[PDB]
Amino acid sequence: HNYKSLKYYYSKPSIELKNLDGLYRQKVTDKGVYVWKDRKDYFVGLLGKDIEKYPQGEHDKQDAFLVIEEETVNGRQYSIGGLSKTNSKEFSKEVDVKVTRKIDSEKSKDSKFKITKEEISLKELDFKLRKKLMEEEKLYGAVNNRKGKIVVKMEDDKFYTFELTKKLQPHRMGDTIDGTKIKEINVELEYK
Amino acid sequence: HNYKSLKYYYSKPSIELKNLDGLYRQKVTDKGVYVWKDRKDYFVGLLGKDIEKYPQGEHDKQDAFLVIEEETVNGRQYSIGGLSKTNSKEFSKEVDVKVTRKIESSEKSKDSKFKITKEEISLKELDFKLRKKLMEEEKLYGAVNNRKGKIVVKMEDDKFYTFELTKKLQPHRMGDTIDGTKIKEINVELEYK
Ligand SMILES: [Cl-]
Repeated sequence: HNYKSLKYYYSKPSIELKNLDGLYRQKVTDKGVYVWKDRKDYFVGLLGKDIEKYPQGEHDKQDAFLVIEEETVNGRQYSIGGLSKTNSKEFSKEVDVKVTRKIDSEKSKDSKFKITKEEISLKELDFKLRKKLMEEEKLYGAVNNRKGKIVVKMEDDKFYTFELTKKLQPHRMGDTIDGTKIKEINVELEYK
Repeated sequence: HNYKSLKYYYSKPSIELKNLDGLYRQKVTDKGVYVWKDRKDYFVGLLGKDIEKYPQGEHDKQDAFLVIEEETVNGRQYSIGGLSKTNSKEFSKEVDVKVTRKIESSEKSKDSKFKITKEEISLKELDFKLRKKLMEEEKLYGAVNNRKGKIVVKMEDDKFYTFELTKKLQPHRMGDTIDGTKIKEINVELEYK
């Protein structure tokens, strides 16, 4: 069912690897990179426009946000996208999280969310915000708790949306945005 | 570099499995299905909307268009998308292929035929078979500059599907399918001499 796949995907643990010891694109014909830190290696899938940023060879000063998928790829644990430029300097910013709840009228309450990367993947935003919602707003706690959306709003009013009724598309996991320009996060939940 | 990867990728052999002996989705949490025919197994990734067509369990009356990627997945040869419902009966259709050359003005065109064997066909197959025709008949990826242009699959209702030749077909599109009986014409534009 749609519920089980959401619940058991977003309940998975995540690994934040800041400053990889390395990430390596072996072949121009493959769809991923070998990444490693502290003697732990993984294979990361490049299934969107992110493949264009990592040509054959090595690339340094990079971060990785991992969610270990069910597939074993090239003998390693696998994750899709979540790659980004490592911070140039220390950066930490708390943004407001407006959680509105349509029932039919509505109920809302504010919370905060800690941003720590200058350049951040949609994968990370998506996964961490859903986890926050699973823990605090009963997201995917019952078959009926799956409708709504997460909106990440920028200072120039551009925004990014995550539909809660389905998993973030793999081709969007490698997309990144300027963490320093995230203005606010608006969440709408359409369940009791 | 990009040119090299296009040549390499579209030079790969394809594998057409009509009426799979099996297609099994192991977990609702995974991103693919095990497929097999005539004692040969493979794992096919579901990285687009195609994932919604194969819930946990087994499925039959399916076809698979394979292109083996560099990645080994679950200890098997891996391909992305290319799944479709098998033909309900014998089906064939000859469709025109118009090839022009823009060098911004498209010159004289050469017309050829392309046979459609399936009722429901994946964008992966159309894309891969059509580029292989071009590599063989129009020097596609035969040199550094033979990579610009586009393949356009037009339907009866004027709606169309486009493949940019300067890059590989996006993985999230490989599993999308269209009605093979509704395919009207194939218009190709090559931006090189
Ligand atoms: Cl493997």
